[PDB]
Amino acid sequence: GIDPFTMLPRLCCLEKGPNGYGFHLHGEKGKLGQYIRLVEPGSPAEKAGLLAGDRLVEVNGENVEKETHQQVVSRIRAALNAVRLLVVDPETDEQLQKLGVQVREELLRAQEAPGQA
Repeated sequence: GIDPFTMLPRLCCLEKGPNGYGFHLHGEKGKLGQYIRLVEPGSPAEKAGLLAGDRLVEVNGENVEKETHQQVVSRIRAALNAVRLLVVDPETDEQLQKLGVQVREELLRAQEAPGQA
């Protein structure tokens, strides 16, 4: 039997503290997405569940799957006191996308009957 879903994306809501959010975001050359480069131990970023390796899929509520470092930062600026980061394990993202499911948010919703229904 095949598992339709596995280790799905997570919208991580973290708050801006004395050191910002305590995470370093970078866009890998060759690729067209943003990834968690570093999580500063003791930051609210850890509390939200950010791990160095997760792919940034969405920011606050704006899709940044294919968006550039500058484009995401601009969306990050729209965070008043706290930012919502939608992230998923990079290997899983590609396989789940092959299933045609919108990893950005619809996946988190459609945990009830896999799909838009």
